[PDB]
Amino acid sequence: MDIVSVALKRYSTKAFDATKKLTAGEAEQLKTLLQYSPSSTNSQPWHFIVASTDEGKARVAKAASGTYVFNERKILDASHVVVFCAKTAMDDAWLQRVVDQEEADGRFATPDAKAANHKGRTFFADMHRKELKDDDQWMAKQVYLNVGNFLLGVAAMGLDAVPIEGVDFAILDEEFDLKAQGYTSLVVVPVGHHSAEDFNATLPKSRLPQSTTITEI
Amino acid sequence: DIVSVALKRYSTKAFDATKKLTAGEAEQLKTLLQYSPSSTNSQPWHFIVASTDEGKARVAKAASGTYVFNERKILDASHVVVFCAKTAMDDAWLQRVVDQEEADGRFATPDAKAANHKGRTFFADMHRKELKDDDQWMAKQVYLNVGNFLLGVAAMGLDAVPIEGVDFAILDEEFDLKAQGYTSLVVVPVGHHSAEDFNATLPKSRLPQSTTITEI
Ligand SMILES: Cc1cc2nc3c(=O)[nH]c(=O)nc-3n(C[C@H](O)[C@H](O)[C@H](O)COP(=O)(O)O)c2cc1C
Ligand SMILES: Cc1cc2nc3c(=O)[nH]c(=O)nc-3n(C[C@H](O)[C@H](O)[C@H](O)COP(=O)(O)O)c2cc1C
Repeated sequence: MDIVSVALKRYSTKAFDATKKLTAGEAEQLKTLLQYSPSSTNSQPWHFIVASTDEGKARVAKAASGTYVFNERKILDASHVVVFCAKTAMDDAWLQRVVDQEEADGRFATPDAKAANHKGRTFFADMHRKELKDDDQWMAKQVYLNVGNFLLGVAAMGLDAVPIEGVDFAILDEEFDLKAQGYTSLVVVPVGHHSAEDFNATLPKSRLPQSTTITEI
Repeated sequence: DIVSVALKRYSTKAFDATKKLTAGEAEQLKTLLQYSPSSTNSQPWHFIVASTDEGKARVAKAASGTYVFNERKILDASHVVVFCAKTAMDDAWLQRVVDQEEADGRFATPDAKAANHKGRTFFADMHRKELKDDDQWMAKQVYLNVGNFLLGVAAMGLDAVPIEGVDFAILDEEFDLKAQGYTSLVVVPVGHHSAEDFNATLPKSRLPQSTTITEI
């Protein structure tokens, strides 16, 4: 697969064609990509809101009013809009949920194997939630890893997307009652097909030279 | 078929030290690191790419104490990437990014460049002046790069594993990162898994979508 060509062709969509929708199969693949991203210890400390109705997208778009109005149209016009959310705390129940799911999927040959996995994950989680008091940051980082996986994955599907931090995430959290549910919103990714007006699709891609960013040893 | 790639890649537990990347694959690895997106194209990152035994040994110093279980992966993989974030978003870096965008022909006019610079500075100021979280903001962009990278190398047919289980203070000291304005965050060995790594064969486990996805 020519993934480098995918990486060089994908770009941050500036306008979506509001008439072009994902197929049913594409929508399923989108959710599979969200689900199957890796994460530290397979902790999966995340929730996703996938908005595909006009009202659902309008609820997300409420967070882009005023200061962030330049991002509001992207949210309204795309086919499917993903709100990436992190857990606000790594609680005991979630750690148990993850390891129980690994058992349900047949990853452990014995109780001892499950216990070793649980102990190892709990060690890392405790380092963050007890020692460093940064489990919120640790989990948010895993969500961003998922975003990076997602942007390349949808590009490889032939879909356009744009990662969006330019919204009011406090408004978004309130609109979707996220804090009470144990989550906080971090990134919005509209997905679809760019419009004929979006000339960012052809503008040269710009990055700092490797002589600046890469040291080879 | 990127979904098949996503379902086949896995966290490699042991690498075959005899299986090196080709020269072309090594170039593609660096292209993937360079061309990841980031908020405002801020690219707030540096990468150490170790491909010699001496270079991998420097990285492996961090896989000590509790983290010895990750030492072999770092030594045995063909190429090992240390992902680093800037620790502060300074004016000079913002100017460097926008000057590079001009050099690449993204702006029709000085006015267009000025608008781009103003918009990026607005976001940077929100983090570095208002929220005082620019370090966290930049680290998040590095993790986005990691996620792009893991899927990209998988699509190239390469094995990899993201590693947080090392002592990043040792890694920072070894590479003098803090005084240069950087901190190391993730180590990703890349290569081909050992035939003895049966984690390649075990079922992939994730929470059901009924738990993690709300459709609206
Ligand atoms: C986390 C993140 C947030 C971003 N926020 C926005 C945004 O709010 N609106 C927007 O139009 N583009 C946004 N961008 C797109 C970036 O400007 C873009 O990724 C960068 O300029 C690199 O160019 P490319 O994505 O076209 O390769 C965001 C990108 C990332 C990764
Ligand atoms: C940021 C990050 C850090 C990780 N740390 C380690 C590590 O130190 N050592 C390791 O063997 N695996 C590590 N893992 C691998 C995870 O356990 C793995 O991604 C998770 O179990 C999901 O399964 P999969 O990657 O096989 O699909 C890490 C993964 C991520 C994303």
